[PDB]
This record gives sequence, structure tokens and C-alpha cells, in this order.
Amino acid sequence: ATAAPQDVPFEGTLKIDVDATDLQHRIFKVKTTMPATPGPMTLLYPQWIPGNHSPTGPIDKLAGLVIKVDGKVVPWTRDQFDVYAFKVDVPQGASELVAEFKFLSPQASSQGRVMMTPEMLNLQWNTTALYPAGYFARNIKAQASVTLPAGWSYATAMETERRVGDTVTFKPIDFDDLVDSPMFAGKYYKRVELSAGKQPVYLNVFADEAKSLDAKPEQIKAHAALVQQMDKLYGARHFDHYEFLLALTKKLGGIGLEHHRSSENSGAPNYFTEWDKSWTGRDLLAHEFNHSWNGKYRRGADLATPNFNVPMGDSLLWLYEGQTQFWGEVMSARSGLWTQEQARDMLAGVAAQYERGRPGMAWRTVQDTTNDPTMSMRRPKAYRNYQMSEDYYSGGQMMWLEVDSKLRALTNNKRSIDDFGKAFFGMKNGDWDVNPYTFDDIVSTLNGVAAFDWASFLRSRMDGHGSLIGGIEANGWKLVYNDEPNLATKTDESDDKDASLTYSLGMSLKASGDISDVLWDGPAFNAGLITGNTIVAVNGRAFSSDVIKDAITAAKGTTVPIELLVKRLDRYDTVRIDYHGGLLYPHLERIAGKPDRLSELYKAR
Amino acid sequence: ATAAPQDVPFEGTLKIDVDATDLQHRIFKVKTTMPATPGPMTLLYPQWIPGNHSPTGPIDKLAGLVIKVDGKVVPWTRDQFDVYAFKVDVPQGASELVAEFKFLSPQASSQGRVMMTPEMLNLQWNTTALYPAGYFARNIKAQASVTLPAGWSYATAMETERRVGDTVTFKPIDFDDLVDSPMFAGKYYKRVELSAGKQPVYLNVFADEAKSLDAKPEQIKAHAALVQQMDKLYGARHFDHYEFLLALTKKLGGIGLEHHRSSENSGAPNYFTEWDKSWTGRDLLAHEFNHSWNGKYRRGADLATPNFNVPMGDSLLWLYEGQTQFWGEVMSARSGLWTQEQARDMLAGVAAQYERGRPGMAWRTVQDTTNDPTMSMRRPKAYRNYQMSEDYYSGGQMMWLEVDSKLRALTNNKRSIDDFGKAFFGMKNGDWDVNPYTFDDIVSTLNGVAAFDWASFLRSRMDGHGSLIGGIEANGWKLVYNDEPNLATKTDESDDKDASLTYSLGMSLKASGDISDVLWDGPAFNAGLITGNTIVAVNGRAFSSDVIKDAITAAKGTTVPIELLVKRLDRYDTVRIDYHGGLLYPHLERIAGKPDRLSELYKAR
Ligand code: NA
Ligand code: NA
Ligand SMILES: [Zn+2]
Ligand SMILES: [Zn+2]
Repeated sequence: ATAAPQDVPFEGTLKIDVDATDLQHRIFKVKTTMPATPGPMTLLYPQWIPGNHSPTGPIDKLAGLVIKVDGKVVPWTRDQFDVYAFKVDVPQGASELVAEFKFLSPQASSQGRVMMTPEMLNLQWNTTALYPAGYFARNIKAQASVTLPAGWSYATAMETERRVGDTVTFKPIDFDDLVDSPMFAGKYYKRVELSAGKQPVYLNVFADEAKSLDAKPEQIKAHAALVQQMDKLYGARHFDHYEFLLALTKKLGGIGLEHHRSSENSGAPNYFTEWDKSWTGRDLLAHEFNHSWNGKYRRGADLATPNFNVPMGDSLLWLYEGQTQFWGEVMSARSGLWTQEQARDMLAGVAAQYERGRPGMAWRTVQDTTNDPTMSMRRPKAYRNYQMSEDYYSGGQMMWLEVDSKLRALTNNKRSIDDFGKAFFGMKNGDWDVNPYTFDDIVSTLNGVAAFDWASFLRSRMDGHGSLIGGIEANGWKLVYNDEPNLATKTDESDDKDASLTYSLGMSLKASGDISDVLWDGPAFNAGLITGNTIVAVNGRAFSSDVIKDAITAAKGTTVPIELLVKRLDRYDTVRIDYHGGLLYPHLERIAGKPDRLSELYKAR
Repeated sequence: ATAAPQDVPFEGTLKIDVDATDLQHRIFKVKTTMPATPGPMTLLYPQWIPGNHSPTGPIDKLAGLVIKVDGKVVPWTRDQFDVYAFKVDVPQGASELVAEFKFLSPQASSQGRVMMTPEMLNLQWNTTALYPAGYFARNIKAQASVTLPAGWSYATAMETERRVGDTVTFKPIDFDDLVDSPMFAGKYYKRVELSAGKQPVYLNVFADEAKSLDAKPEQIKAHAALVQQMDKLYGARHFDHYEFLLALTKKLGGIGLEHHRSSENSGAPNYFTEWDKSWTGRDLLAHEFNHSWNGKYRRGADLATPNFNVPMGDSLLWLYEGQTQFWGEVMSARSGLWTQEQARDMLAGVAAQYERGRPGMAWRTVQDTTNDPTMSMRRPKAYRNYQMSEDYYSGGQMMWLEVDSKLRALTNNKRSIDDFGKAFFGMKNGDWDVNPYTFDDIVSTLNGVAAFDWASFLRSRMDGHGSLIGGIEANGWKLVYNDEPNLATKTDESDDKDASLTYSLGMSLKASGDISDVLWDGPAFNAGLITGNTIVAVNGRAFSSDVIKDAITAAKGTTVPIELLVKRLDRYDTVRIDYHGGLLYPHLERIAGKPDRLSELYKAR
């Protein structure tokens, strides 16, 4: 029941002062100061957070709220039909409103992602802000300040005015850009320049331990090459400068959140020190960097809302996140963050996920999964393979691969998806405002690269139940399965000694034997198994990942079923699974007669 | 973005057929059938569920949705601004629409409360229903049927039409009453008569094991006495019959959900077999039963919404839940479910919670906590004592105790809160349609019992930051603290060897030493401790509940701080706590000069 935002001028400055020193309790103390308008005033806590596409504003972690007008406490009343809105009565003749409160950041992952550690912290200004209703967020001039733990370094795209002791005062900035300008801070910090020039790019690394900061020259070069490969694709940079924020940690909550001139990224402490073991997650920075073009600068019209407290429309997330998921993996290969073999096996895993690992495609479309952020909030679901889960990411990626293959086929390889990126995102270098688009704009730009009924193509994939993996075969490769482990799966289930058996027994297991996932309508599903049941023994032998894998191989081509001793709650039973296909892991193999367009796409420019 | 529901007739019957046989996967298979009106049609999945006061409808657990009109599949489109709304186009000349889908109930507590076990199940019809938009829910005639696991018994307030094998068909009923008529089913079942007559009351017990059903005659009498004591209070029953549903289980998710003619209740398997050990939870059935009057029959006007897909206004929950919490404990004493000593120590614990255990009262009011269902959804919060948490329950209980004492003082003990209950809820015996009320109705009825400015009294308590425990002293008792354990705390910490130290060290601990709660501004809080930290040792000795309690006693009156070895994540440190007050547990003591009105209130009528 809050009035709609108005594109009207905001008089004065919204001052946000944050004390970020209580690392033990994980509390941010906040004071927000703003001109006071006589009459009923409504203050808003940001609800829909850009980049999350859902109402992730942690309203229940705002505590200790006290509001004073010219030094006098005024009682506040929350709108019971808009719990993010706080109403007060401002007397006639008033000058200034001051709101003080605390943001109680998660004390465990069960409360949300952790944002403070003994060595670092992550400040997202939307969690420490109240702003007046009735204004477009871009119309509110803001000025932020933060008091850091003693001696800590910090990094943010937002420009600093001065640091006095441990209190950093920033230059004035529009309120929407303030929310889009998060801060990392910590005691173990290394700043590396990735690109010089007029629009420079920097890498800011914070770590649990200083040893994680020892990035080698070739490792830094791959990150510098990422910026170079991005320039080749778009031909423009949508920022006056860019600040990568990377936390190498086991304590901070994982994050991959994009912004115009920065991104919040988390990685394992061995991101650099064990480069060959930590590769599966190294597409993160390429992914978030691409969003500066696709998502931040160019955004769906129904997603580009006027403030943080009106609902966002996620209908075009299969471009926002879908093509960014596509380019994140592509750019990883082009920059050297991934090897070509690593990128190709990653692609095989995605292709298998939609050919055999998503039986829920029979009833649900990828378009409907753009509602998953608001529907699920990434909360646990029983069957990610049947309920589906934000498949506008990887399912959208597969479509954009087919778009690339179709663009090549229509033009005899003279045009590709690279031409769409430059045409759709490469305009107005230096602009980091919002440039909205609609579905028709995507179709029109695609048609400008190569004439075709792109409207039908896009809708048939996003609104259909059929195959999404056509881009693999069109670009000269074929998805196959054999007993050779997938490079991603091998790395992602080793050390833990887990067992991914999605395409054989239709389940995944931990080393303990606990089932961690069950494929809908697969062999494990048809034995009544669910996640949380335990495989106790295989053919009478105590469970291990190697034991169940060897039994799958021993059952290949025979008629002797696999005998599984299963614990369901407090009961034990034995099931016989008649699976005789052996171990099956996805790979890509060349089609000899066809041109290898896939390697062209993944090749450095 | 869904059109508002209108109080217009709905032509035909909404048929809801549920297959509840897949206990292994915990899946409810659903077929919903209704007349199909040509043109655009929107189907709604219930979102706001009565009794939860929040949008708890599990939309992301609806899977496999296929909609057919006269046997022909029609594509559905979800409203991206209303994810509970499914839109289809019904062709001209059509007759019938059928929607088939599956409700994937929780496979572990992390997905929600478990609703299916090998021995029992809980069917909530809102999870297995789709209904047409544009109609008041009470205008939709519905008919439900369910196929049970072979041979299982069932219980529900809904009248049965026929059971053919294991398929139970219920008589037609208004759709809003269908959602309000849940079913328990199981293999170990006992039906116990609590009250005969024209408006009979029955207790339906389902258990993990048949041995738990051996309720003794004196135990049944206490439940029968509960019905008699409620008759004395209200003088009317708002149902044609009432069916308690009680699950004695360690497998089904806990539940306490009220309805007009039934309630969903869970207890431990030793609810009857270890009567003396399971007492702390025995106010549940009294609590839920009272809601048939206070909450179901009488409801705040802003809470009595026209369908399940418009937001609810929780502003008057301090009567709905607050006075029900009050009567739940009082009726436990009056009926014999609790002894008078147990009820008195329970009340002492509530009084201490608001005298010393709720420092968040300094900034937040009890009225604002009526927004907690939608703000928090009972998700984990760091400081329930400072953020506060649904204090319209126990904080509301204390206000109603003060209301009772004021009614007695105004009338020389000739009137009490019993007269409000009869006046406000005792009209129209047999009626179980909703009779809404506003704040002014509460004031007017209180004024009719005894003239007073009740509007100011209620607002000052619920919009204030002052003491809520004034009814204790006004009714002749005083809240005190000593080292004698509270009966509730002792029972709720024994066997597990846990340690509740809220009023000494300001924290609670598990037997492992893991801190489970920290009181804002208390001694543990002032040492930087948070929930999830571990107390490893006390004065150098490995932690136990007895060890830390003995150290608290040993520190009483001295100046030697308590040395606690603490594990915080992967670091160990020793903290010195300068607490010298000893162990402190709350109790109620008589005021010798004042009349004992409290014992009158808790005495059986
Ligand atoms: Na801007
Ligand atoms: Na009714
Ligand atoms: Zn992304
Ligand atoms: Zn209740």
C-alpha cells in the first residue's frame, strides 16, 4: 500500500553512515540522515535487489530502528501490507530526519550468506539503507561513509573522498549506484591491475590467509586476457573503471553478484595456489564481468524497475543470465582461465543435463523457470531435475549455442553470436546507465546479423518441451556417453570420494553412502529411493564409491542385477536394480564430415 | 496482477481427487476437475493459508502440471507478477477443464515439515488444490476424494460420502471449508470420545507404533475436562462436531494448526505412556481447541480474506493468538492437563521473558511483531530476544492477564476475562461461519463487561515499550528469581543434559557445549559470543552442563571471573566473564497482603 515511485527531483542528500567494526556479533550499525518532509513520510528498506531478480532484502535482520526528527523521537508504524515500508509523521516546519538501526548479518549459513569474518567483510549498501518512498532511486543523491576494523584495506568501485583513521568517506553518488557499489574489506589484500588506460580494470583479492594471494604471472595474465577478449567481442566498456572483488575464503558466504563497475566474487583459498584443482569455478569472474554489458548496461524493460520496492519482471532472464552463462564458459577458454579440454567437457555436462538430466522438461518450459528466483529463493527442492531450477542459466546457454550455430549456417560461417554481442551491447562506450530492451529488440538485432524468423526460434525453445542441444551437432560435435570420467565430474567429486551416477543408476551419493540426489524416473527412483536414504552395501559389500562403480561395470551387458542394501530411516531392505548399461559419463566427439564450428567459437580472438 | 475475487456465484463443483499412496517418494498425485468457461481462465494455487497468517503455500512443490480441456492439452502461462496464478485459454464450446499435477511433499525437514511416513500421513487440501480466480472461495462448491495406502484408517471433520476399497469420497463442501478440513491417516489409530451430545467432540490418535495409543482413563478424562471447561467459559460450541487430530510420532513434521471443526496436532510417542515426562507440550490441544472460538469463528476483518490469494492483515493477532495462548495455559490448569504448579512455573517463565528476556522491547512493540509471519516465516533469526519474534503470542498473553486483573479491580472481582470470552465468542451456538471483528469491537465488548478507556489501555500495551507483566502483581503474585530450577526448564533440559542460563550468563547451551542462544546485552553477549560458538572448557575443565552450573555458583559473590575456553570457527580463545549473581530461574511468589486472583483464574469452573 505504498505509493508508486515518481521521476521527480529529490532535494538534498541521503547520508548513509555505517559502522562495520562488530565482527564478533556480525552487526553493521547504520545511521541514515535525510531532509524531512512535513506530513506522513514513508521510508523504504530495499526489497528487490538488482542481480538477484527476487525480493531478497533481509527485512527481518533490521533491528534497533529508532527514528528522530530534529532530535525528537517519532514513533514508526510498519505497513502490514508492505513490511519493507516504515511510516512516521513529520511535524510542520521540520528540517531533518535521522534513522538509526542495526543490520544483523547472518551468524550462520542457515540465516543467509555470511558477510563478516575475523579477516574480511562484505558490505552491501542495500542492507544498510533506508530511503524515502515516492522517488525513482536514480533521483536520490547519496553520500556514504563506513568505519572499518582497525587497519583494514578495502575495495569498491565507488570513489573515496577521504580516509580519516578507519573511517572512509565516499564522494556523493546516486542512490541506485550506491546500492550497485558494494565493498569488500579485509586484512589480507592484494590489488592487481588487469588493464591500464582510460577505462582501467583492477582485481582486488581478499583472503582468509595471506598465502592465498600469491598469484603467478601466467595466472594474472589469464585474467588480463579476459579483459582483452571481452574488448574484442563488444568493442566497448560500460564503465569509467571496473573493480573485481574476489574473496578467497572458506568463511564468507559464497557470492557471484554483478554490478556496473564491479562484481562480488568468492572462490576457494586455493584459487591461485592450486590452479589445476580449482578450475571448475574459475568461470565465475568471466561470468560476472560479462554482466557489466549483459544485465547491468542492457536490461529487460520489465526488470529495470524505478526503485528497490516494486516487483521485478524476470521474463527475459534467459538473455540476462542465459547468454552470460554462455559467454562465461566461452570466455574462460578464450582467456586461458580454462583449457580447451576443460571447457569442452563442461559443455558436454550441460548438454547431457538437458538431453537426459532434465525429465521435468516434459511438463515445464525454460521460460517458466525465470519465475524460480521468486518461487524458490534457491531453497532446497526434492527434484531439481523434475521441478527444474533456474534453467534459464544452462538451458539458455544451450539455446545461445544453437543461435550461434544458426547464425553461422545462415551466413556460411561469416557471422556468429560474436556479431550479436557487439551489435546488442557494444554501443556507447563509457556509458554505465541502464539501456533497456524488449523481446522485439532481441529479435530485431538478431535479424540484423542474419535475416531469419528469430521470434519463432526463440519462443519454440523457451516455451517448448523439445531438445535444446541442437547447437552441439550443428557446430560439428556430438554428445556421447562412455565409462571415461568427465573432467568436471572427476574434479568435482574427488578428495570427497563422492559418486555421481546420474546417467547410470540415476543418483548421486556421498562417500558415506548417503544419497544426495535422485533422477526422476531413473533406476534409483524406480526402487523407491529418495535423497537421504543410505546405500549400506552393494552386492553384500560395504559401500564405497569405487565399490558401487565396479558393481555397475560388472553388471554391464549381463542379466545379473545389482543388489543394494538400503537404509530408509530406521529400516533396512535390499533392492535389485536391473541396470546393465555400465558407467556413462558425457563427452563431446567430432563429427568428421562436418566443419568444426565449436572450436572456432571457443578459440581466442 | 490477478483480478480481484468477487462475491458472485460459482456454477458447478470443483472436484479434487488425490492419490496418497506414494509414501516412498512422499508424493501426492492430484486431479482437479471443474467446469470450463470459454475465454481466458486463471487457476490459483492457495498462497495465504488460514492459521499461518503468511503466504506459506508451497508453490515450488507443485510439479508435473498438465491442463486439459475436454481431453485436449492447453498450454499454461504463469503470471510472473503472481507466481501462484496459471493462465490458460479455454476454446469456445468447451465443457470441462482438468488439471493434473503432483505435490512433492518434503523428503527431509529442510524442505518443510514431513507429511508422509511409512505408518501415517497428513493431507492438507490447500497443497493439493487449484481453484478458479475471480470468486470468493466460500462460493465454490467442492468435492474431495482420496485414495489411501491399503487398509489405512483416517480421520477428518469432513463427512464421508463413501469408502470403496481404499478410495474415500467425501460429501460436497464449500471450498474454503475443504481447505479447513485436513485429514490424518495411518495404520495405528484410536478414536476416543471426549464429549457426547448434539455437538460431539472426538480425539483421533495416530502413532508410529501401536503401543503409544494406550491412553489411560485419567488421561482421557483430562482431555474430556478440557471440553467441559471450555463450555463453562463460552457457553457455546462453534461446530456441529469437532475432531482432534493427534499424531504421536518422531517422523511426521511437528504441527499445531487450528480449524473450525478440527485441529492438526503432533506429540511425542510418549504423550500418554510417559505422561509425567511429556507435560510441557500438553497445552497444545487446549490451545488449538480455543482457536475454534478465537481465530476460526471470530477473526479480524483484515484477516478474513475473500480467497487464498490476496494478502492477509495480521494486525489483530494479539487477540487471535495472544488470548488463545492465554487460554491454552489457563485451560491446561483448569482441565488437569497441567498441574497448578506446572502452569504457575510456565507463567513465571513468560513473565521473566518480558521482564528480562526481551531487550528488543526497547525499540520494537508487540504490535509490530504481528508482521513477523510474513517478515520471517519462522526462519532462523540471530536474536529472538532482540529482534523479537511473534510476541503477540506470549506478550499478548501477559496483556490479557492484565486485562483480567483490571476487569476484577473495576468490578470488585464480580467480572473477569471469562466474561469477555463469553460475551465476545459465546454468541450463535452451532455457527461455524466466520464472524469478523475490528479493534473497536474488542474495546466495545470489554467496555460492556466493565466501563473503562480500553482503547487507550490496549494501545498503550501493544504500541508501548513499557512493562507487560502488570497483571501478575495486580492478581496477587510477584515474579522472583532464585537458584531453584524452573519446572518447565528442568523438564525441557533434562535427559539431554542441556543448560538454560538466560538469566545468569545470558545464553543457552546444548550438552555438547554448542551455544544455542545468546541474550542481547547479557554477559555471554558482552564477551563477543554468538550462537554456534562452542564452550570447550570451564575454568580449564571439559564442558558439561553440571560443570558450568557449578562454576556459576562458585563465582557467586566473588571477584574471580569465570574462565570459558571458547571455540569460534577454527580458533580457540579464553574469555573471563565477571558474572557473580549465581544461577537465576524465575518463579511466582504470593503477595501476602493482596487477594489471590491468579489462583481463581487458573481454577476449574
Ligand atoms: Na547512474
Ligand atoms: Na463455511
Ligand atoms: Zn549471472
Ligand atoms: Zn495458535
